[PDB]
Amino acid sequence: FTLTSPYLGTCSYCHHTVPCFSPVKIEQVWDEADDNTIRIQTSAQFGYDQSGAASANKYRYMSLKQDHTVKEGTMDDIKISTSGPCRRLSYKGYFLLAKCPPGDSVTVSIVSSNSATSCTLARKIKPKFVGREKYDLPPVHGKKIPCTVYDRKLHLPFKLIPSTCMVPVAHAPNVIHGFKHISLQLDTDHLTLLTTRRLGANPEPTTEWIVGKTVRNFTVDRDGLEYIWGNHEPVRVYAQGGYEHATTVPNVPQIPYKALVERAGYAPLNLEITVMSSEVLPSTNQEYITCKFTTVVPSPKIKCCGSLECQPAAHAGYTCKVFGGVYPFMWGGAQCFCDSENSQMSEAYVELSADCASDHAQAIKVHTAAMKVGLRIVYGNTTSFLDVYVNGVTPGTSKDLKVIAGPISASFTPFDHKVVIHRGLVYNYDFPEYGAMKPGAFGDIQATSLTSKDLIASTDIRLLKPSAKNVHVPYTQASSGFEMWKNNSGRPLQETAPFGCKIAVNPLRAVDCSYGNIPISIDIPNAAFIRTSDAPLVSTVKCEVSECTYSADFGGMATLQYVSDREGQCPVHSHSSTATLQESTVHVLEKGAVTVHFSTASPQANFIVSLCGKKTTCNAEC
Amino acid sequence: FTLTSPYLGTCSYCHHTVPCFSPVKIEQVWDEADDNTIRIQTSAQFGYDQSGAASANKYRYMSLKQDHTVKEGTMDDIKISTSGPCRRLSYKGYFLLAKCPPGDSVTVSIVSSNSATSCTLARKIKPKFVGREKYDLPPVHGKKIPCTVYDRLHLPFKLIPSTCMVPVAHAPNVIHGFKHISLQLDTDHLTLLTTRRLGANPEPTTEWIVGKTVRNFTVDRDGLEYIWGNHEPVRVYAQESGGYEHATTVPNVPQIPYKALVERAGYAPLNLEITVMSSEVLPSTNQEYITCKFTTVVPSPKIKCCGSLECQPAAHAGYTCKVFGGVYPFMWGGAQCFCDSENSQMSEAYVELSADCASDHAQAIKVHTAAMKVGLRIVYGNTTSFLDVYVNGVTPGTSKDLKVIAGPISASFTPFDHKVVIHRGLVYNYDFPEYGAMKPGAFGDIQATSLTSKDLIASTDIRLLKPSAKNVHVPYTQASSGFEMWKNNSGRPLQETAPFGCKIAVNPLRAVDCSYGNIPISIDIPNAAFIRTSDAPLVSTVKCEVSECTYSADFGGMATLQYVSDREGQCPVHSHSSTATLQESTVHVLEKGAVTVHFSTASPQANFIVSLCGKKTTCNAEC
Amino acid sequence: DFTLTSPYLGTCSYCHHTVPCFSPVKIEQVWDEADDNTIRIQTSAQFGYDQSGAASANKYRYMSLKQDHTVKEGTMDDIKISTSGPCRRLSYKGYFLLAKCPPGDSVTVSIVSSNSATSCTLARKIKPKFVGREKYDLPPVHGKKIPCTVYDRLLHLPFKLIPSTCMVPVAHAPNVIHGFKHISLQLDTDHLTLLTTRRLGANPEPTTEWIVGKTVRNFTVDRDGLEYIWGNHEPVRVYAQGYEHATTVPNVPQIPYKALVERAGYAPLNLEITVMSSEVLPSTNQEYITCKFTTVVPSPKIKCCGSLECQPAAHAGYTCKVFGGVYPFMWGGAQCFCDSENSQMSEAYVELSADCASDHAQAIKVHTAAMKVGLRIVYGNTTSFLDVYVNGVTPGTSKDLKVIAGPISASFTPFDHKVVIHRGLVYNYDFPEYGAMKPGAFGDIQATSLTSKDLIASTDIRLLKPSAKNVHVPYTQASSGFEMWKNNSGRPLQETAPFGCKIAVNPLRAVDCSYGNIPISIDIPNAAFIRTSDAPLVSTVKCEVSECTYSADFGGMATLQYVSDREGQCPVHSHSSTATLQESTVHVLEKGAVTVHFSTASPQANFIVSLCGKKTTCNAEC
Ligand SMILES: *[C@@H]1O[C@H](CO)[C@@H](O[C@@H]2O[C@H](CO)[C@@H](O[C@@H]3O[C@H](CO)[C@@H](O)[C@H](O[C@H]4O[C@H](CO)[C@@H](O)[C@H](O)[C@@H]4O)[C@@H]3O)[C@H](O)[C@H]2NC(C)=O)[C@H](O)[C@H]1NC(C)=O
Ligand SMILES: *[C@@H]1O[C@H](CO)[C@@H](O[C@@H]2O[C@H](CO)[C@@H](O[C@@H]3O[C@H](CO)[C@@H](O)[C@H](O[C@H]4O[C@H](CO)[C@@H](O)[C@H](O)[C@@H]4O)[C@@H]3O)[C@H](O)[C@H]2NC(C)=O)[C@H](O)[C@H]1NC(C)=O
Ligand SMILES: *[C@@H]1O[C@H](CO)[C@@H](O[C@@H]2O[C@H](CO)[C@@H](O[C@@H]3O[C@H](CO)[C@@H](O)[C@H](O[C@H]4O[C@H](CO)[C@@H](O)[C@H](O)[C@@H]4O)[C@@H]3O)[C@H](O)[C@H]2NC(C)=O)[C@H](O)[C@H]1NC(C)=O
Repeated sequence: FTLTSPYLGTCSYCHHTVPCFSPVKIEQVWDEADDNTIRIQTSAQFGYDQSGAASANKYRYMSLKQDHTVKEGTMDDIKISTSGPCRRLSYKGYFLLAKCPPGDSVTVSIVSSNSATSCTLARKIKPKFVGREKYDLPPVHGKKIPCTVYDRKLHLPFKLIPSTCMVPVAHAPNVIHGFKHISLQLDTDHLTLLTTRRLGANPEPTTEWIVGKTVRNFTVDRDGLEYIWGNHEPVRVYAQGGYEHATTVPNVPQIPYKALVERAGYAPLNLEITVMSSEVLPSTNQEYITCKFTTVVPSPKIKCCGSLECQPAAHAGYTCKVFGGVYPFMWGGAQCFCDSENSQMSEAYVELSADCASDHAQAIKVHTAAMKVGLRIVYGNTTSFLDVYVNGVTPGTSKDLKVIAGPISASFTPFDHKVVIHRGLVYNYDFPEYGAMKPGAFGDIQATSLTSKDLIASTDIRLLKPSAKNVHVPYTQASSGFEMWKNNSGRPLQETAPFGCKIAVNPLRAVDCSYGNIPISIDIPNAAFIRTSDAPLVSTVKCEVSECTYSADFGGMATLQYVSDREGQCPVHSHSSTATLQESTVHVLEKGAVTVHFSTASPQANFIVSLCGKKTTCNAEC
Repeated sequence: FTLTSPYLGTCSYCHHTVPCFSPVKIEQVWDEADDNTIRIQTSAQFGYDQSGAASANKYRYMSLKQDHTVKEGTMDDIKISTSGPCRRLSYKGYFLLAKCPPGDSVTVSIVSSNSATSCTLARKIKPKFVGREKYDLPPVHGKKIPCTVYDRLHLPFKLIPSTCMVPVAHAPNVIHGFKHISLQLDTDHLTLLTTRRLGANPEPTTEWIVGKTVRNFTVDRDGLEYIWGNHEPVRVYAQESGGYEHATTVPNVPQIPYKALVERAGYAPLNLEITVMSSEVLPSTNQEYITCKFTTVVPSPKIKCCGSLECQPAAHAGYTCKVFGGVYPFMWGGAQCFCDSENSQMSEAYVELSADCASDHAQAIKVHTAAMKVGLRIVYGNTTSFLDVYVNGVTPGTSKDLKVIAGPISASFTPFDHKVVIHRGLVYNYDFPEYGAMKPGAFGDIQATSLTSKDLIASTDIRLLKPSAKNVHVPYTQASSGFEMWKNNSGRPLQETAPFGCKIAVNPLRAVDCSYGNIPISIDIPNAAFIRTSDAPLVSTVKCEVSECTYSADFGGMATLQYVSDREGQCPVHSHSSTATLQESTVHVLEKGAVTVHFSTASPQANFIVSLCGKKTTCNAEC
Repeated sequence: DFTLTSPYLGTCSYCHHTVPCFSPVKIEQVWDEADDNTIRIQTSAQFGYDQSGAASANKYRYMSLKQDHTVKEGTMDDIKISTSGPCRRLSYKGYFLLAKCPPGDSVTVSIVSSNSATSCTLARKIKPKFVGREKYDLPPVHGKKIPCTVYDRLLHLPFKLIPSTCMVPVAHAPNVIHGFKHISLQLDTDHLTLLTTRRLGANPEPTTEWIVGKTVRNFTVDRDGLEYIWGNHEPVRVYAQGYEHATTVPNVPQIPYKALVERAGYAPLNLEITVMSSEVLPSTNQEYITCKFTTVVPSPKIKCCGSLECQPAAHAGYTCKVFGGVYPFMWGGAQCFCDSENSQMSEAYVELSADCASDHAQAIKVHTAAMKVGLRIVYGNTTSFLDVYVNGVTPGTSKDLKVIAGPISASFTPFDHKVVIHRGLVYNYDFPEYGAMKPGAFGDIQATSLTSKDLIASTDIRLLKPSAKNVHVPYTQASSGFEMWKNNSGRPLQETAPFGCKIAVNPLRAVDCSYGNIPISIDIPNAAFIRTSDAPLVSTVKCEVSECTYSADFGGMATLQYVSDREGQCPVHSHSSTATLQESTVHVLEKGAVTVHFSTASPQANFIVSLCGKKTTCNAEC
């Protein structure tokens, strides 16, 4: 049941372009959803009849006159419109919520029994589509995406919850790989965004929106390159104690490093290290929050026949101005007796939007990091895995294996000293220092958090001398530095990052970057080394290559003839980077024939392959 | 009467943005007319009451519930809308047909007694205007033009060709000058202005104009054609602003007569004027295929509860399948199956021709070198005859009394390329792909030797998608309609770009009235029309005087010939130098000794040898 | 009152079905001329009356669906207008409607009574109209009042076009930043605002642009300053920080000229002249009027079975054409008897628009002027003020002071030989001579005045052969040279004028220009001169400067020590333009200390200051 009733309010357009004094007065409106939905705040009550009752399909309002006659109608005859039809969804007493089309103004009206009152407001709605694909209607088809939308004194509206919206998915580009080449034959019914970046050091990121039919070649710098195409998923294409051991493993996810542990008298050791995962975790000093502010304008304090010298009332984005000789004796809006001895004090400030919480950003300094690594090492018959911070000190407390990953070979970061985080998205942005705010620009208003912890704003509010027909406090103001930065935020770092880094946000991090080499010291338990205790003596090895392909995954095929005393298990490895073997161990029999697969990227290569203790040389054309 | 009833169908937007399961479900829509009209295919029946009867103003539909209650209403309360009003025209049982405005989506709804159901579809309509003049409404005024439009298996409103009213633009105030044409233009709306030179190199030039501008164009001496907004195509030039076998060479240029003198020993010179009345350049046409807007058919997916479904190449149209595993769960979630990760759906779909492929298609066509006929009109003495003749050193124009053979043209030239497309009446030089070598979304995406679907082979980059498990719905992307795409990007027709002022024509593919090079011609004139020195008046002592003259006019020349003749007769007057030509070829010689003749030139101080009967002289003047 | 005429039926081209019909509510004309976004519609149906011509505030009447002359009636309740959206009427005037409509592609008037729906629609194009220099889609509740014209709401029977006041919005005051010969203009507008500028010097290099959202806009400041209008704000400008006597005063409003009258034996005289106001009044020969013409098309005179050789009927913009073989028999063409022996004469002409009077322009030659001046001269204890024409002759008949202002130093005018005046606005425009009209260009139609004093038009009307299904006379025509010039009139002279002139219009004039110097001869009444009759000798003056600021209003501060015999009153003045004194007289005491304020625009200046008879030199750094 209700404790308050529908009121009447001054409107500027009422079925006749002339300003009136009707119910259904529009006070505010919210256009913040990713969804194409709207929240309207009117002066009329819905859901109630004559009293504050429970009529699912009834509203009530003030009278055409002013007799305090709160007559009622059926929620059936209340319709919204902007520049076309509008279909409501929910009624919340004083509030409406609908999906409307263009967005030049908003008109709420009653079309009951011939009597037609309608207030309309001069607010501008814009076409909203969330995806990287332009749509005018959520597809029956397509993907589910993170978005926010409206549900279906203070807190009484339809709150802004995050949820899922259906974006369409674009018509997979017919791709054509070539010599360091990718033409991308594209054919979209609609406007799709096409992003790219190299996975090398210099990514030369490249965004564009495409429509209809074109082709789009891109170089492939040998390091490959990622391309997102219209809220598809981001495919990327390429160009086709114990013994302490010190190596240097290149920092590149998923690519195993084969090496040979050489110890006197002992038999060479199976060693493959795979940097399963890298993270670059930098230290984050959150500076402030920021969002769409709201401007509050309290009824002006007017003093009939005196001076009103306004006083600095320290808070939010406060501003006053003292205006003299305001209203003349008779009406002009008020009941003041003197003419040129009047004064009004215009005061107004800013707060956070009712929805600041659901859509804000995070000013954040970022100083140099640390980097963990998911190392997976295999030695002989056992494979183990430890995480390790990359500095000359902290050992990866793997129980059976003590590893320390030396200082990375080149300090590199995707981030700048200063960073903004919007949603899951981080941008390198030189946001102003807390308290050094410029208006209409990003960070126009600031706050250490959402709980309005000392919010300091600068929104260039400008109070205007009010004319004398009504008590209305006028003012201009700057634009919303947030919204303005939003419509002009770049393509995220997750899409521009200089090394194929996969920027992640809660911990700010650069997942799976690829650059430089990592020194690594491994303490292998003596308990897994075999000392010349392979009964087979091995002698007279030679190398023959059966087949070969140039620059493939594993197109190499070579065989090794020899003579061994008995049976055992040899570790095979190449002592020249011009080639690498697919396997690191081989079951040597007495037959004297060992087939091994390898990979290269040359026409006529020369590499020294090594069985157990012996070494040879191989050759072939690819 | 009807044998089938209104059904219910899943929609994606129903008065509340939420997808529903309502009647009035929109299944397809057609946006192909040149007219601004639309064909809609709904789930509800119109024209019938409770049963399949004859209610001119009644429809029926399924219920709000599902009781198979087929309740009825009045065709009065069914309204269409897209982004504004829409006015229907006809009801065809399941079908609607209206004219609608913008074209972002389509919404069919019932606004009866407070209960409001409405399905709406995410289709995009575009502003259609047929003419070369932009209009938003057919004028009360203006021209009638060829267009296609909807009438008012096969049950819809068919697509017939007919006539549409385009507006005609405000005649440009033209100003001729020295090799010059400024075109002062002033249009209320968007009009297309085309041009091309009539010479060898036409440098064609299209532009759409609005409001007020000027547009000069050179005039290369060969003149030039300009169409201006579905006006008719005026063009402007640069003047001020057996028997005896005779061998000449007539320039190939329509309507311009060739005066010559037959000189035979002892015989009296002969009246000879040849007018190439008409030329045609008829090249051999190998139609390759048809092409048009395809339609994609998606048959209900065959799902096998708890097994593998390895799909098989079912050879036809543009067929494609894909086998999707671990599709749906148990009971409700996905089609009444019982296993979870032991499921499989086969997504299959193909393409056909549009219901309207026939009314709007194109014709892939190779064009190898031609033959050219000519409408020759020859006059000799008192008789004028006319024969058609192929232009090769052989085939004689079987005119009964006159045997003509037109030698091989002086320069093989064609307006066409080895490969050509013909859309409506319009031909474009376009390198369409070979039959069976189709690229998708590009022209010729789908092919067919004819409209009777004679082995249609398509490539439309269809891509099947793994269906999610809340409904049995087979998803897929696809390429764009290579036809429509080529349509929105067909150039300006050849009829408007042709390099010699050719008037490209289509049913026989032909280049009417081109103008280039000279035509050798051998004429066998019947001896029976030659006069041998049998003009009694002896003619002697001719001289030439020019009274007036204008330079480069139609016939501004005026000269007189004094002489002395024995008696009366009829002389043939002709000029033995191309620097000038006479308007008349015969003259009634009297004894007076004074003959006035009109001539035309294009020089200041010309020198030409005029010839009466047998005598010859020289004339002079400044123009 | 009551009516004497009834609703008729007319051929329409679109009637609820795209097919042309023969319905009531036939739209005959429409008016789209207001600055307001309002429309005047002329239909075939009568409003305000029932069955007879009575007084039904809410009733209309019309012809029948059939043709029985049955003039049935409805309620003015069910008649609605639309163009491409809703339309709300305002007034009913018998045959006329008047509404505010949105886009403007066509116009549709219809009746939606009891299921029977007739609607005629017309192919006219309405355009978005906003009057201000600020783009708006709705008059603000806020903002300024501006001159505009609009249709009333209370031959001659329509809703007339009266000039009045329209509310334009006022833009968000630019945050301005002054610098070294510099003005950056930080701008932030919700909407499209016009930003004009011009230098106040000789060469103004005027610069218009429309801005939106947020930018910055620097402008040089040429030492002469410069005016900037910003979006129907007011146009701020910023700068760079008896005895006959013959002087030459610089022509510059409000800046006083201090001088010393030196006469033998007499004591120097207080002389300050302020050119309070200047006017440049040139001679105006109005040539013609011009405006939106209207084309009249009288029913064609057709002669059944004969030739109709049309005759030059001398008037307005007359044109005829004789068309032969028009209509076959009856319903072969227009009811007649012969087929190819028919002839129609198509005639049509132009008039002035019903509203030509409220919105026209004025072709006007302008030959060289005269210039008056508001001179305010002060001599000793008395200050007087005379106006004076600036030529070597006419004396300013001030009673006690005879002044003659010599011929100005440089003949300069803001205007060209030929000028157009639209509203209050004058543009330099080479309009064609009377009778030398080109069509669609400005001055397409002409008239010595509004009373249609011999109006001569050239509107390229082109008659077309009418097709034979109806008697309808077709024709093309050129565009409205007026309207065309309107949409393409430049920025007014009031905004481009080369010397900071304030162009004014009724008398055509150039208010308060600033250029060159004015010679002036003054006849000062001997009766105000003091001859060495001040009791003090003055001797030994020196100059000391206390403080100084460079290029300020009056930042200079100097003191003068000396020795005087007695008390008196000295005239202080600077004998070098490098500096000027704020005061011209000083009360000399015996103390020997005189403090004076001065102004300069230099770092280390050198000027010769002069007391009574003595002279010195001053110095300081600023
Ligand atoms: C983007 O890169 C793509 C992928 O390479 C590229 O596609 C290919 O371009 C080449 C350039 O012609 C084409 O190769 C041709 O094969 C066709 C027949 O299909 C021919 O017409 C060509 O012959 C010419 O080119 C030869 C090599 O220069 C010459 O030696 C010869 O004399 C001819 O001039 C040629 O062999 C290939 O067809 C395309 N593939 C397609 C259809 O995309 C594409 O060109 C690049 N696109 C852009 C916009 O950069
Ligand atoms: C294209 O279309 C037309 C066709 O020519 C053309 O119209 C006229 O062209 C000429 C040249 O542009 C213009 O003639 C001029 O008229 C003025 C003013 O009345 C003259 O006195 C001009 O100057 C003469 O003397 C001057 C100094 O000696 C020289 O400037 C000049 O060489 C002359 O000797 C001059 O003769 C005429 O203005 C237009 N008239 C129109 C527009 O109807 C038009 O200008 C061409 N425009 C384009 C877009 O090419
Ligand atoms: C329009 O003109 C305005 C007014 O000149 C101009 O204003 C800009 O103001 C900003 C903010 O002050 C200037 O940005 C910098 O501000 C700092 C400290 O606040 C300066 O001292 C900067 O220069 C430093 O760095 C430069 C490289 O080391 C050196 O040039 C300098 O010696 C300093 O080390 C700098 O001024 C900005 O420079 C001015 N702009 C100037 C002066 O041109 C505004 O930029 C102008 N806008 C446009 C669009 O032209």
